[PDB]
Amino acid sequence: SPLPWCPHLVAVCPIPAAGLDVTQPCGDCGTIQENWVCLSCYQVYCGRYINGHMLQHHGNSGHPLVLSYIDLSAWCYYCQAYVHHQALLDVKNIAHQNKF
Ligand SMILES: COc1nc2ccccc2nc1CCC(=O)O
Ligand SMILES: [Zn+2]
Ligand SMILES: [Zn+2]
Ligand SMILES: [Zn+2]
Repeated sequence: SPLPWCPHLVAVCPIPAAGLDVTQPCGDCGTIQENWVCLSCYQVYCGRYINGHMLQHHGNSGHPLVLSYIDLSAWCYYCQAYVHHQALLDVKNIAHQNKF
């Protein structure tokens, strides 16, 4: 199971009123594959198995927590773990409505 809390949930920012687009491509390479959205600034970048742009974004922003547009899991780069908590329910559900 994921961690039930982490000390970076404080950095999760309010969801844009535009909502989320789970088909949004990577902001850097344009791939449609394995994208994640950053839960601090809501930019979308690809996962480590494509071109690793979300990991790069973490490195040059320090933003902690990212949501997968594949399965709606949330990863913390600092804790190196999946996290789930009530603070993540609204953004997961917006993503779920857009995806399914
Ligand atoms: C299981 O998810 C990850 N494990 C990682 C391990 C080491 C380094 C980065 C990692 N990033 C993710 C998920 C987000 C991503 O793919 O960028
Ligand atoms: Zn990319
Ligand atoms: Zn960010
Ligand atoms: Zn964390």
